[PDB]
Amino acid sequence: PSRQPIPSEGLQLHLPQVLADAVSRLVLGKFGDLTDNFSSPHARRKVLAGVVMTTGTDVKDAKVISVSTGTKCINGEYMSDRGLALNDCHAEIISRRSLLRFLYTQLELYLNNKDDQKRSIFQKSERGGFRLKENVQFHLYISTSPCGDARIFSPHEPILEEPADRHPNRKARGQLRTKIESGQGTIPVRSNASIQTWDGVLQGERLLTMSCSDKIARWNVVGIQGSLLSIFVEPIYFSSIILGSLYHGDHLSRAMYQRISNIEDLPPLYTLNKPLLSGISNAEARQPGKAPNFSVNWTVGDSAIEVINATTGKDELGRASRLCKHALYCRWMRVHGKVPSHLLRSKITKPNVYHESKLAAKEYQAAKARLFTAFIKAGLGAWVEKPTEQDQFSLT
Amino acid sequence: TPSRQPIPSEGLQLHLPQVLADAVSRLVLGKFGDLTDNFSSPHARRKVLAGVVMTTGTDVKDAKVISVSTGTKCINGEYMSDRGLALNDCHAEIISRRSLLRFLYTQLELYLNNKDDQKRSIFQKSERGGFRLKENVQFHLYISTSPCGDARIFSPHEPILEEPADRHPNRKARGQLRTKIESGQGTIPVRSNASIQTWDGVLQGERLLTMSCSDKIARWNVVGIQGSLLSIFVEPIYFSSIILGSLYHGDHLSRAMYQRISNIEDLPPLYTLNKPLLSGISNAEARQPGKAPNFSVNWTVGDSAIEVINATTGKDELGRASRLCKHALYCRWMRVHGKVPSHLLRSKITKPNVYHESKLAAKEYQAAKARLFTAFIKAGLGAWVEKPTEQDQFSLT
RNA sequence: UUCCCCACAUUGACGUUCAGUC
RNA sequence: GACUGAACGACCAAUGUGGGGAA
Ligand SMILES: O=P(O)(O)O[C@H]1[C@H](OP(=O)(O)O)[C@@H](OP(=O)(O)O)[C@H](OP(=O)(O)O)[C@@H](OP(=O)(O)O)[C@H]1OP(=O)(O)O
Ligand SMILES: O=P(O)(O)O[C@H]1[C@H](OP(=O)(O)O)[C@@H](OP(=O)(O)O)[C@H](OP(=O)(O)O)[C@@H](OP(=O)(O)O)[C@H]1OP(=O)(O)O
Ligand SMILES: [Zn+2]
Ligand SMILES: [Zn+2]
Repeated sequence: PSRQPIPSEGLQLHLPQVLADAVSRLVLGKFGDLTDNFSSPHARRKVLAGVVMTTGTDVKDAKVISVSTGTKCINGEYMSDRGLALNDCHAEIISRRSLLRFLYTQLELYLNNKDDQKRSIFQKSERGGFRLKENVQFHLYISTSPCGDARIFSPHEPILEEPADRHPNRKARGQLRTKIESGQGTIPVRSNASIQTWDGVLQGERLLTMSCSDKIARWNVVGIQGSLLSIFVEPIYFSSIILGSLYHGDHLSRAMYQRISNIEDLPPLYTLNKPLLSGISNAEARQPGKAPNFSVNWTVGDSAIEVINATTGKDELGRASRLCKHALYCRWMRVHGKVPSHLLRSKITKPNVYHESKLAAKEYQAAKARLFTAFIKAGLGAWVEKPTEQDQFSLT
Repeated sequence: TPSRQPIPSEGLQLHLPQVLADAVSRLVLGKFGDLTDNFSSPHARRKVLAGVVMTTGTDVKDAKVISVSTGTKCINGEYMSDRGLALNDCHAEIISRRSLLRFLYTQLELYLNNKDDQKRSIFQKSERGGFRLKENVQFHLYISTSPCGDARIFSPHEPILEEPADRHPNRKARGQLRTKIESGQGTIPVRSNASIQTWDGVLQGERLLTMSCSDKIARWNVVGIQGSLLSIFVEPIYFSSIILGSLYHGDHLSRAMYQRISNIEDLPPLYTLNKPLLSGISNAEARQPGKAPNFSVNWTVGDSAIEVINATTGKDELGRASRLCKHALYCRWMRVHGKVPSHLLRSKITKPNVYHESKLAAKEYQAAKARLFTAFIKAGLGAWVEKPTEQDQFSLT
């Protein structure tokens, strides 16, 4: 029972397993195109992730939106106060950032001219700002379970038709967990209950990053688009989360939403999203060898992939990623300049430092707070954020 | 690399910057080694190491390690002492200064002991009243990493591009005052909408705010390292040098140690904005991420062993007061006051009963302090945070 | 079921040795 | 020097399992 697909909503649009297999084959295949049939220098990977867009039932209308690899987070010495480094390079995190690039591209496409508006996935909303066209869905693929609550118990593959977790009620279950710098495992936040400081980390206090389980759960409440895009667009959710290996429905469902089913008072258009969960027909084999210190990314449209040093958050020549805070802020700023002010979902005007700009997304910020309270009241710990200095920068 | 180069002193340049730096770093680490059975001890475990070195002449081998300390943590608010028996801040550099205070009290006892010891003492009678250092004696601070607070707020693997000379096309402010946030070896900015701390409030569980080391060291670079109480016997004393084992950036460090309050005005006689030598060392320590020891170690020259304090409680593992707490220092001070004839006092306290009143007798020190606070406010850098007054209402015996 | 103790395992950094590539 | 692999050692603070116990 445990190695079984957990279906989505109350009216079924795709066959669960056909969709699962499809997005798996497509992400894996596109990675193949990008790496000269896995022969490339950076074709080496431990964890692969990607996003697939569907526009209709025609399962051959699927598009690979983004592809990524990576299993590491930035080293503490390398945090950037100018927002030029990538803090978390676990593949699925990277694949969502690549999807952000795609969304900015689509909005820009809409605003470009009238003949392009038909081709863009967005349309004007009656409520102000933009919304996805009626048929458009995104699906997340990870070649393995996201670290934290979905993966920490049962690191192995289930013997199939094996009942769920024998110890479903431990205090440990559902607990928020952090990747800890220079240590393995993912650890409860309740043990590290103080806030992180810039000068604390720089000195040697271990930098904590929220686990991928926790981050995806968050996506299943505030959306995948993030604060900045939420000023233009309505919340966007993944319709499916597909795992190429290590799929445990009990653990995955608990981790992705069920543990915070006590969430209340979400602002309009926000909700606790319960996407299709599924493993695939033929689970991926363990990728042999040492895990690469690099992390690869690609967004549809791009000529090349980009290779980032996960340790440093930058590329081999020390240049900023096209996925860093600063690049995203630049994209956001250009769109912001091209969007008529009667078309903003939030028209509160703030100074042009990153953190202030995110705060302009009042409703998103409120959803985020509902989320945190959900985890706390469910006894699952307080969210751990980056030191506040992280986001105080402007575009020079 | 412009960033990794020494900032020469505005004081007396007696030694060359890099030989001096290498010297005190090597001496403090070596003495810590002596004190910990060659680093094999349990109390050799540390995150930040600090110490003070004294020099007496041009010959850089006349240097003596005055004090050594470790620690990166501060008292938990719930555990404060109303009789002053607990150490509020056990960050290494804070501790090193307090240890140096013990040394100074010893040196006054030395001068006053008899006439033949006066030649051996670092002090001499001052023409202006009270005591002053001999003509050549300097103190140098060593911290194995840049002090928390403003000195550490930067990306060490990114180039410096902080302030242009023409007015920020955006806006100020580098250099904001910062507080140690309880249960942390870290620091956050002081709120502009600043509420003051209360004793029965903090004791209940509310935030204890302790000023960052960057801010305290700046304060030492204006009011001196001796504090209010000693300034009653002695003239203000300053660090001639600040040497860093890591995270050394001349720009940021020069800002934090003095440059950010260069607008200070009306200081009393003998006080000044001290701009000591700033320097990194030749082989810098690497960042060791990992758990921080919960204890803080201290030693002052003359002492047999080190003393080990629980930083959370401010006392040692068996709950005894430190030799560095308010009450201990007040004890030493009172002894000196008893050995000192009253015509030899720099300021006039007559019947010293409670700690705070005794600190207030240091009129000039207090005025310097006020100028400092004002310097920070008018520079747009926030208001200083003081402890509630109940902290200092205690007496001896 | 849950927790305790004990023991055995599992899951990002460090060092050493060896071989490559620019 | 940077990057990169294979073998070996020693950490990391969580999690699993077992025997023994408790509510
Ligand atoms: O999950 P990641 O892709 O690593 O990035 C997120 C993202 O930051 P950026 O998009 O600015 O890089 C979140 O931003 P939102 O779009 O959700 O607002 C931010 O959350 P806050 O804005 O609430 O800080 C969060 O940072 P935090 O650690 O504070 O949650 C941070 O993740 P990392 O800091 O772990 O990269
Ligand atoms: O070594 P520190 O931890 O920085 O101690 C100082 C020191 O107090 P003690 O010498 O009594 O330990 C200051 O006293 P002065 O010697 O400069 O007088 C005092 O400042 P005031 O007594 O002038 O107020 C200040 O306390 P505050 O919090 O009020 O600044 C306090 O720092 P901590 O409170 O951080 O220990
Ligand atoms: Zn992960
Ligand atoms: Zn400090």
